[PDB]
Amino acid sequence: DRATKLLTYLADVTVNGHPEAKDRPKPLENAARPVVPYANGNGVKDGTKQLLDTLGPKKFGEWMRNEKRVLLTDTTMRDGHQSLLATRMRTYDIARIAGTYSHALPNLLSLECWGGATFDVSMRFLTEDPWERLALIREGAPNLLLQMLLRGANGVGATNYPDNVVKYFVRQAAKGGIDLFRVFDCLNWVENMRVSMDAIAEENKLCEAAICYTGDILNSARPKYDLKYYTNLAVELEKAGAHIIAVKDMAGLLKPAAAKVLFKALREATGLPIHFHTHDTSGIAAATVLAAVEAGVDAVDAAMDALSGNTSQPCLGSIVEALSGSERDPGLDPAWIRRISFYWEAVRNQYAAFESDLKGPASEVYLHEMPGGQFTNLKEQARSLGLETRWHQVAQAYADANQMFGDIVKVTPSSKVVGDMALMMVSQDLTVADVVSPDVSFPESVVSMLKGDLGQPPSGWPEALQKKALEKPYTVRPGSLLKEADLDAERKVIEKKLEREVSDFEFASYLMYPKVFTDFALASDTYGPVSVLPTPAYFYGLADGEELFADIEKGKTLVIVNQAVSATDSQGMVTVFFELNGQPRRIKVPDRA
Amino acid sequence: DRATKLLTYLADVTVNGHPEAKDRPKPLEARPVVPYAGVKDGTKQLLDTLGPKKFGEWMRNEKRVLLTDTTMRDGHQSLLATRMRTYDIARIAGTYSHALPNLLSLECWGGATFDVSMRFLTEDPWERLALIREGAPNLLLQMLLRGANGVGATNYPDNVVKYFVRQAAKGGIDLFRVFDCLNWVENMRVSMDAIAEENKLCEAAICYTGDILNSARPKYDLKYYTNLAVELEKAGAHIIAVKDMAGLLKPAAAKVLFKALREATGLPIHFHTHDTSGIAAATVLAAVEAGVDAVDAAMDALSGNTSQPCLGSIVEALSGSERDPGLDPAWIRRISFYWEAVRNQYAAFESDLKGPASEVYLHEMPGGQFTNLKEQARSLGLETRWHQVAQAYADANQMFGDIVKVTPSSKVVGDMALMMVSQDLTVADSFPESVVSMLKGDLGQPPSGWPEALQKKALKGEKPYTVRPGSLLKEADLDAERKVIEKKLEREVSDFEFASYLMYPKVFTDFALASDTYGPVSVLPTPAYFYGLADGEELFADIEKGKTLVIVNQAVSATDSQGMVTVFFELNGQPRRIKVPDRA
Amino acid sequence: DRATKLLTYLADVTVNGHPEAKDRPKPLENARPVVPYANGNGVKDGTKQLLDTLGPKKFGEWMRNEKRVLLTDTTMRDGHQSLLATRMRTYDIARIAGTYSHALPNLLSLECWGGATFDVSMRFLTEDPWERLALIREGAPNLLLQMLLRGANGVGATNYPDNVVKYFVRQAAKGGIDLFRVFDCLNWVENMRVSMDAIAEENKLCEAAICYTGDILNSARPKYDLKYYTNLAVELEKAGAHIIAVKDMAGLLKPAAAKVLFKALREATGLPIHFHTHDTSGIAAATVLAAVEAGVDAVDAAMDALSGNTSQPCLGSIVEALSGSERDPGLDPAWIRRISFYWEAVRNQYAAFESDLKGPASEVYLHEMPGGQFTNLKEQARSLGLETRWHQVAQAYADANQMFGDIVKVTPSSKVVGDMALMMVSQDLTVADVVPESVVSMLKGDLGQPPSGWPEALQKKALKGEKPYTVRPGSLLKEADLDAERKVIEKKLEREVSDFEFASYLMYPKVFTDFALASDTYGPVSVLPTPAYFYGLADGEELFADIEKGKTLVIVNQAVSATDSQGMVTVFFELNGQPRRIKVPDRA
Ligand SMILES: [Mg+2]
Ligand SMILES: [Mg+2]
Ligand SMILES: [Mg+2]
Ligand SMILES: [Zn+2]
Ligand SMILES: [Zn+2]
Ligand SMILES: [Zn+2]
Repeated sequence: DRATKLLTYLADVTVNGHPEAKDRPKPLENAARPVVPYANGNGVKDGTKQLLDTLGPKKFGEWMRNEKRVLLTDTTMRDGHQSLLATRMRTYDIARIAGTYSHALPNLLSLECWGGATFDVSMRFLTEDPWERLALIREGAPNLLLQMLLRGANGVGATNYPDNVVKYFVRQAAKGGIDLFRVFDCLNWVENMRVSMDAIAEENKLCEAAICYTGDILNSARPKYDLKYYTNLAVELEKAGAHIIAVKDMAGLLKPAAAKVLFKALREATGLPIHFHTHDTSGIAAATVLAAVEAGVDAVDAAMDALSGNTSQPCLGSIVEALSGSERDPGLDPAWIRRISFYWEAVRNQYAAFESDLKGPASEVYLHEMPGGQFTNLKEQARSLGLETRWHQVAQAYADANQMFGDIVKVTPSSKVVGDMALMMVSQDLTVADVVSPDVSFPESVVSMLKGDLGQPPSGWPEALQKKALEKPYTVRPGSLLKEADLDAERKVIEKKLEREVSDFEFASYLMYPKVFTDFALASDTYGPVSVLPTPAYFYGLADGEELFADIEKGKTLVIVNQAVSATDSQGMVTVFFELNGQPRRIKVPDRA
Repeated sequence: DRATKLLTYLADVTVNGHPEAKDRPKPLEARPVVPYAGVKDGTKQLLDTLGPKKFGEWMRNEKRVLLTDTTMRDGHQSLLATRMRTYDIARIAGTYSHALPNLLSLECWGGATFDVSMRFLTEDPWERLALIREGAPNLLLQMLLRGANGVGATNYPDNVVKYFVRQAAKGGIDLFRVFDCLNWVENMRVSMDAIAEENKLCEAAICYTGDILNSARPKYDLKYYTNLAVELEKAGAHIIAVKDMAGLLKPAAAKVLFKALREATGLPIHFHTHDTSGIAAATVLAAVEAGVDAVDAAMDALSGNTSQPCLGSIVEALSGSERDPGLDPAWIRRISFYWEAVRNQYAAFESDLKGPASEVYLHEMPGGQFTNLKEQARSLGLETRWHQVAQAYADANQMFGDIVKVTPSSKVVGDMALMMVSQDLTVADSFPESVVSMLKGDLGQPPSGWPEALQKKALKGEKPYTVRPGSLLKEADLDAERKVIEKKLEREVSDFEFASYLMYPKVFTDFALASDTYGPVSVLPTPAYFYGLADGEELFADIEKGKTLVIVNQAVSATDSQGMVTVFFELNGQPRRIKVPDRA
Repeated sequence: DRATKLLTYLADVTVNGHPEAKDRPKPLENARPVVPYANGNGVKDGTKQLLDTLGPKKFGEWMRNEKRVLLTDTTMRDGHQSLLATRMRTYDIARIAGTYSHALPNLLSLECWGGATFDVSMRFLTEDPWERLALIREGAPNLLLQMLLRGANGVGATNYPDNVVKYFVRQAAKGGIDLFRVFDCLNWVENMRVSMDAIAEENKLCEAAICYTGDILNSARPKYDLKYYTNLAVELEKAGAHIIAVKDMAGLLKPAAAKVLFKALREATGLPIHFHTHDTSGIAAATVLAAVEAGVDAVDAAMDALSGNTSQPCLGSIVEALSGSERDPGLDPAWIRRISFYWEAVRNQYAAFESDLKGPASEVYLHEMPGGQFTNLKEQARSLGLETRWHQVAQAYADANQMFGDIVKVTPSSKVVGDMALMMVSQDLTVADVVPESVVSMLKGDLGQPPSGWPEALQKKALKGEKPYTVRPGSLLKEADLDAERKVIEKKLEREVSDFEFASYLMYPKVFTDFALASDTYGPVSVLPTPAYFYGLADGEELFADIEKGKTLVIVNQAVSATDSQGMVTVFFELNGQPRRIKVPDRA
């Protein structure tokens, strides 16, 4: 019945296409399957997974600070494709390379492979379990730490949650294979980070507290975000339980000069190791990374060549090839980085449907301050509203809405609030003064932000801007008002709905994404373990006469041939005639045109 | 006459399409808009008063970094196969002129532009230059000259090269970046003298290769470059450039290279690079901080990858620095936006290059040559063996004794590389045309020369030469040479045309003919030049300076008795009937 | 602006197409008709001159005495009426008249008017039927031009006041009609009397027709025996007839019957005898030949290429049959061939209008649907979704027939039967189940009285409440005030009209109106060849059209643009050497 289930999905997508792929570009018809690189067959060097295991986090952090070489985090598995491919990269292609990292680059600090958009997107658009994906990476690389991006107030959800739920998630995530949590708050608000940082500590894992970077510290004309602001935060986060401090440059805004200065300062201001995450929208991020290295930052993030540049991270291989032979030489073999890049390249070609039309570097990112991983998405929303030809009018408006809202940290979910306003500002053709006018159907999210649902910015909100758009506000921690969940009956809810027992992981997901999960678990009953199909097959089904080798389990392979597809019958169904390891099988699916 | 000829082209392309465009992808189903900008005296004025030598001293002493914009030449040669049109280039000159008067120069002539303008765009590269000159009378105008080649494909006798540079001067080039593909100064001599003999700037370029900070690759250490720096200053350079054609110079190597260089020579330094690595901006900034006088960048919309690194972002990083270039971020941005609408028209020429590649440190392919060789690999059915091609190229280079790779030395290693993969042959293992030629002595002479072994097998019987190639080709009779070009073309020709002809006899000749058949197609807007006019579409085009034509494609007939097709125009409210053959 | 108005018809149909043709079959791409080569200089006098010299009375005696059977060619009316939904154009009819005139001067007459042609020319062809009549008159000044006239109706849809009928007959004679074949749908002499008089007043041939039906040699279908035809004859003679015709509207007269009937009729009356019939049975020629042997004065036939089936039997073959015999018609068969080939080339242009009838049907003996109703009634059966059940329609028609007593089925009475038959199938009801505005109409007496009135029990439960009348319908129609009735025509057209136009207006007020506006828009579209009328001009196509005799316009379609922002489409023409552009809407 697993096989029968799979045969139905294959029948469906063959007959009716995949919604996400149906109307977008297709891969080149020739294009080679990704080949996993040749294994030599020796064992796996202990890396940082063993170090954290033996030392505990406080001691690991200290090991890291004294570590001479720069440590690298490879973001290809999460941020890389979140930026360039709408987070559509599949478990199949991800898991298959873990082992090669494990064998070839054991000096890596970590692999960023979880959190962000991957949690929902995996279920919502790839019909696959993020928990399964993590488990597979874990198994494949038992010597490198696995890193997730975590949102302090959100876990990985889209709302705020009662504290017991957030705690519950972190416990599950750690159990599930996460060693390094990079936790952030969309307003750099430390109160809104404690519930998370404690939970990470209770689970005895790495707490990398992030400080999001915005504006310019070398700019006198922008005082709100100066050096002191960052060094103080870092001090507070140390005293808050951090093991590592991160500068999360979500929009890729830190310039080299600022780094020479920022990272010397951070070193002096806290004992903690510092970790640098940026984006390349600018076309200069490598310069900024390399400066941070020069100033004795302990770790940097980077993406494999084939998924680097533009709104992604700058190029890992080239950054590495520039450090090669220096005092802080990172210890990684170029040839292998390159072999893993080629794999990703082959891999990437499969996701042609999700390529954006961004052609190169843009200094405009200094104007708008749009996060790397949001640039494409808001621009699509812009065409979707019919303003593709005034994308710069949106751009300038975003910069304007920032200034007005009181020059804020723009990242998720706060950036979606500024974008909702900018898009309104153009299409409803209104000015900054029009929002600040005495004598406007505000967007849902904007009202919510100013009420206090995202939290509090360093000096509160604009007084007058709140009144007109809202309804008394609260200044407290949004989650301190949420009634703690009755986890027992909540479990029984989903278990009644699914008619079955559900695991602590599935339950964690239901809490994070109740509807998305429900849908997926029902999809799952129908289509079976679709995650095991190679990517072309997953988005396109099978060509007439095509043969496919699928691995239902470790050790068992079904041989599936598409022999024939019928006309649409009188009852509006289509019959796909399959061979299954040599046996005939007919699968009816409906005609969806 | 001229209007009639233009209607004929428009009709020919409306029904048969453009060869170059008809089979490639098409622009998305917005016209670029020139940003509403006296002219502040700038570098063109500085150079006219001070002359070339002194101007070099002037750059030397300037605190601010000086910016060269490559968008008009290298940016589109890297990213768009050199198909950027005069129409699009010319229109922004004045916006550069008003908005960024502080600029050192505009790279807009030289390289693939001369060749391709005529051959593939049916336009005079001389006209193009004249139009930027009239739009930017305050900025220096920069060409890339090739020492021995001129702009041509082959070597040419010393007098033809002398002639060309005289013409390039009169046509409006202020700044000449001259290079030699083997960094062979003795080859460069003749070009350099001709430039100085024309009292215009001689920027002698040193092509960067290898990695100075790598001990295991000694042939290109630091002392190699500073000696070539001293030599070129002894050879008469006003300015010393670093031509990092491949994208190879790494930030650590820069800090060392530019401290050392300025120490070896009183001449200012000009840095040129490609962003294939995805880290090039960093080397640019390393260069700036290390004291470099001038650098090349491209507008954001044609920046990155095999192009120059992002101008807008380099500037934005230097803003407030002791070395601030003094260039308005809002105006670079506004110009970027223009190139971004201009770029979208050239959909047919975009490559499939996804992003940065450290692979370049291995193969060392020039950024201007990468895409041409992957298209040529595909052509020969090797598309799927692309990384073994790249391995072959890196392998061949060492077999050639670890050479400098750049046109036309690059094509040789390429040509060789392909065959190695095709024929499935190794370095241990029926040579191409270009390989014998080069190995004989034709492209020039490298440091240690050509390997004995590789030479002996290559030429099989023929004898090599070690002297300067252009000293073997006798001085051409440029008076009787003019006669034959005027005899075929049955008309007296201009000096810029005789210059075009000496560089590319076939290409020019064919261009003259096409120019006669279709007129000054140069003046058409791009969408219209590549795709004709849609049914009912209105067009506004300027032949004369003060004269605008209003052409409307009213209807197109079926294919007639002869095999002709009649296009039904309206030209300034008068109906016209134009017949062209159905070539389909 | 005459040429301007056409160019706009050509532009329109080029882009939009003809509604009557838009998605019927197309003519076989790969042969213009050629008018046959004209050799002999002048035309020989024919019946036209003789009639001019004898008057109708004496001319009928001349027919009676004549030995050779006289022939009436039907191609220009009944021929195409039966086989091409009456769609034959003036352009094609006119063009051959001179050839009839030169080549076959021995013909009695050309049937070329009335029946369905009168309205269809305006309703479906943008042509005056008077212009057609006139061109045939100038074409053939030596032959008699014949028309079919419904006597109670003239050429009209309804019944009319006596003065209207009278007015139309008057103009018809002026038009060029020589020989009126007048009939009555229920063979009721009283209904004919008015028209018959009116023809006599114009000094014109009155041919009083007796419609045939049943079988006279079947003693068990007795209502319609021999006495009934011979008595009608005597009646119509006393009624004023120059000629008696037998109207076999449904091709029901068998050979043996002809032998008996025509002998008998000549015995019954001094007058000459004209015989008209249809070949649906596949034996009509046998019958025509029988009639000739029995002494019949004149028979109708159609050109070969438009004969057989629901048309008339083959003219060419009937004349071959007769060649060399005592009664030989004296008509050159090589010229019959020559004219027939031309009709063949003409016919190919009307591919759009061909029925799917495949050959002869002995079934006509069962239903009795007129050759000229048959296909119309198959199409309406399809329109009512009853194609697969077509034979139950026919059988019900017979059954419907018997239900009304056994009656004469010809327009507009056959139409009534049709209407009843169709509903019996659809609403699924049997005769005894029985025992529609057309059936109510006829039953009350809108359409006449049959020999023995109308069935009682039918008449109650149909008229239901409505009290009928047995008196000739136009006697209940008060006299039309023609003088004021023309003012309504001239106000709604803002223009004085002609006598002929006013006549059209009286018979078809809605159709003529719609036609007159068509012509002020599109002009003299009749001058346009038939492929061009129906399908426009293909890109590059060159056209010769005569705007008047004298001037010839050379129209080339050069190009046809896409659709303008404001929905318009521009065609590029070259008119006699100069460019013209004509915008038209994209009605698709
Ligand atoms: Mg350290
Ligand atoms: Mg300087
Ligand atoms: Mg007789
Ligand atoms: Zn990120
Ligand atoms: Zn270059
Ligand atoms: Zn008839």
